[PDB]
Amino acid sequence: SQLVECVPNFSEGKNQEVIDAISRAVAQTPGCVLLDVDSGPSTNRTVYTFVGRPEDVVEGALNAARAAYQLIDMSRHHGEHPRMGALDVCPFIPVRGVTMDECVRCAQAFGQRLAEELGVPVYLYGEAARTAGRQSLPALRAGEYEALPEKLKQAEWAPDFGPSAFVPSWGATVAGARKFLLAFNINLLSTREQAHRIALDLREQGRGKDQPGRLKKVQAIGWYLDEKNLAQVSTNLLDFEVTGLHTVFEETCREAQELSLPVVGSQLVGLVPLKALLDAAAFYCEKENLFLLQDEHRIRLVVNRLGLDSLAPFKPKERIIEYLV
Amino acid sequence: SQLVECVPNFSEGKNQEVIDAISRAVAQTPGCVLLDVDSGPSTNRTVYTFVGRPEDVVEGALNAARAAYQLIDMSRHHGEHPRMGALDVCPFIPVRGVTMDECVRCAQAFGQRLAEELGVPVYLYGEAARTAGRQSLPALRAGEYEALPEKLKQAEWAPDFGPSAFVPSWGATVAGARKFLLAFNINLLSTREQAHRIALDLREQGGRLKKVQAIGWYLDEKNLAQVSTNLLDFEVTGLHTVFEETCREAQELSLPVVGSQLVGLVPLKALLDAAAFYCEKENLFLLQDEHRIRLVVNRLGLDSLAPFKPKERIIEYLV
Ligand SMILES: Nc1nc(=O)c2c([nH]1)NC[C@@H](CNc1ccc(C(=O)N[C@@H](CCC(=O)O)C(=O)O)cc1)N2C=O
Ligand SMILES: Nc1nc(=O)c2c([nH]1)NC[C@@H](CNc1ccc(C(=O)N[C@@H](CCC(=O)O)C(=O)O)cc1)N2C=O
Repeated sequence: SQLVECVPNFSEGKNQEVIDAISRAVAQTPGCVLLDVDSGPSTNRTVYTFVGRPEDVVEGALNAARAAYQLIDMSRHHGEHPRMGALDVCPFIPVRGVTMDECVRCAQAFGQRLAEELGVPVYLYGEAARTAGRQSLPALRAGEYEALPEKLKQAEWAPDFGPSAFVPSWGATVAGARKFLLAFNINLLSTREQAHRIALDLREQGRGKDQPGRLKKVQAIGWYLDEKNLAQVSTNLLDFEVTGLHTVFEETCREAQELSLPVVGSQLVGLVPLKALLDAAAFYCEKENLFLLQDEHRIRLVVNRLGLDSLAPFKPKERIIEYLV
Repeated sequence: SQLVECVPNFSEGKNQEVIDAISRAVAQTPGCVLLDVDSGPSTNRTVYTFVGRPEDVVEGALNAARAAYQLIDMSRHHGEHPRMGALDVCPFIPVRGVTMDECVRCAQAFGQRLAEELGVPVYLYGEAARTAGRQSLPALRAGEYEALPEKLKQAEWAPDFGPSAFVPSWGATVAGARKFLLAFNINLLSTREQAHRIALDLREQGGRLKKVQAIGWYLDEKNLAQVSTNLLDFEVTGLHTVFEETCREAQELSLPVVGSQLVGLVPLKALLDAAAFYCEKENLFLLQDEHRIRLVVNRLGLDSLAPFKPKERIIEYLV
């Protein structure tokens, strides 16, 4: 039984009617099981996480996109999270009995069909990228929605699928394939400027080719959320096996400490693979010379050390993918 | 108007119908406003926190006791928290426009009416104690429900109010007056014995912490142990100190602390004092009270077992 995870992000995190309509589009698609919907009002973005056979998740992603096309007007969208499209990024991840190559095929099929139906520009990223410059989502997203009109007039920005036209209500969509990614935000009582400084010091790309960051396979930016009245170092762990949750958290804490800024827990966006939490547990057990044999205790430990309950209760059975599937 | 806080503990933490019946008894009493109900299945105990005018809270506590008398059978009760009565302890605390002396009078009034109306033995503790030996609840509760039959036969244990008879379904009740007390539990991934050993080294009665009582137990529903403490005077020994000391003792045994839990309500200053501790330790500067509270909730891990909502847990935010 082949299983692929699809984690599309949409530029709407305030209007519950719109959020729910997109949820129904996914959940009502044959073969698709919606596992999570995580929306934020200040970030003004929602990530949907669902699974199913390769061909089924492609159909689910398209049904979601079609609903979004009617309900989201990018010309009026603003939020803390970077974005350039109503359906900003649509990734396909291999979960079981599926190769990364097939997921790339799913991304290509999805992208082609999305572009054809809506007449919008679509870019391929990650393992589906046609060129090294399009591998990175932040690179493709540079300048955001506001920069599209100018970018679309340049040959180098010719989309992988669709016309090089600026469609006000939609913008541009990025589609691709990749391994599991962890969207992890670290809370700090600081200014957005201080949080961003830390983000730039830690993210692999740093401040530029001549100014690399400290952590490999980590993307990050800093912001402030009116909703929670606090700043966050928002990160993406592209390969937790290379750089895990504990490492990103501990390094952020260190940098914050150097500036006399306090870290106050964290927030996982969407779902997380069990191993990412167990890897972190192993780290703290070694650092603290602990001895635990139960996974529930390992998880309880990590949840407390990273402060994953800070903004809302962290329920393992609802957040760990292996516990949901 | 005058305001007194009453925080009675009842020996029932599993049967929701019984817990709710007692909540209704309090909430339906004129002048009483129920602010919190905290029930635990392992401790098999529920703490009710309510406020109202002096006489009103006495009536509320009595209505709660009458409901409990018909719904709780102590001959079948067992739990992690020490206990000797269906309504185990009933404290009265001054909140607004009331002196400790008046609260002592409320404790005495409640104690006598309870004893004579239900026909049960009642002891006075805290500021209402009739003798120095009864100021301490742990001393009066020594031996628990199981020791009552024998204790009641001794002149030394004659109740302050009521008959000296052993009432199987009820046991005995302790009533008194005191300043705000903080019920604070620290979570440990350890055995019950290890948690209790730490409790013994930390409690003043031994210990290292002045004005702190402590015992160790296990929460089967959460699969973790807790060093359960009572901060009798947070101005002397605060939340930060109790937490940090427990952490230190646990580290000595390679046992990890995983947050904590406050039972009931807490005065704003107790949280702000703790915030100041971490700000000193970490060289921080935080202008906002919201941030100072957020800092302590994270440092102490107060959201470990359930969300800690300041507006629903801080006295000054509820008054
Ligand atoms: N109450 C609340 N407030 C928030 O601000 C908030 C939450 N909830 N929920 C989750 C999230 C809002 N939603 C999202 C959705 C996705 C990403 C995200 O990082 N997506 C990556 C995906 C990369 C990929 O798939 O390759 C991105 O870079 O686009 C950020 C925020 N969030 C707080 O963030
Ligand atoms: N699900 C859950 N599980 C729990 O075990 C838990 C909660 N919730 N809530 C309630 C509480 C269990 N009950 C209690 C009851 C009282 C004290 C307590 O320290 N009371 C003092 C009062 C002193 C006085 O008023 O003078 C006492 O010594 O009687 C501790 C835990 N608790 C927590 O793990």
